[PDB]
Amino acid sequence: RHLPYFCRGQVVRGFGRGSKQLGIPTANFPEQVVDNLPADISTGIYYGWASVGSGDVHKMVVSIGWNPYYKNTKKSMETHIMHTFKEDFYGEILNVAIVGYLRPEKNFDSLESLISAIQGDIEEAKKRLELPEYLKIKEDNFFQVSK
Ligand SMILES: Nc1ncnc2c1ncn2[C@@H]1O[C@H](COP(=O)(O)OP(=O)(O)O)[C@@H](O)[C@H]1O
Ligand SMILES: [Mg+2]
Repeated sequence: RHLPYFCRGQVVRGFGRGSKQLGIPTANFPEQVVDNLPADISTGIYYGWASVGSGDVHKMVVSIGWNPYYKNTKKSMETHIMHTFKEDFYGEILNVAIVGYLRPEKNFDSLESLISAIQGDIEEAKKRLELPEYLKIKEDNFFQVSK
């Protein structure tokens, strides 16, 4: 309904143990960004395009979830980019275009099932983003402003 959704924000650290531990780093935005998401934004896994600062546009998956820790029902958002970066990019601006929904949130009974699920989400996202209707979003002026 509110896709494609375009947003930008400073990349900020999270809490607990980072998903770098799984080889699947997930970048966070400040609360301000997540708070401006429409409500028709469901929790779950989405896919789209991302660039960092003035960099090239790459495929990405975004997880939108509920935040346990803030008062009121606040959400969380974290983006894994399907690109190998040589350096972290904290403080840089992440530009995202969320283009499609993959699945609702699910409960997993082990890290093995979780990690397999995440990997499968990434492979599915890669395939779907080849569809001409989504492939074109890579070229949106949204991403050209940041270069
Ligand atoms: N492919 C990538 N996708 C997302 N973040 C990446 C990627 N490569 C490097 N990073 C870096 O990894 C950080 C996220 O790591 P992570 O372990 O999830 O910690 P945290 O969530 O606390 O920031 C990002 O802020 C960014 O600096
Ligand atoms: Mg993370």
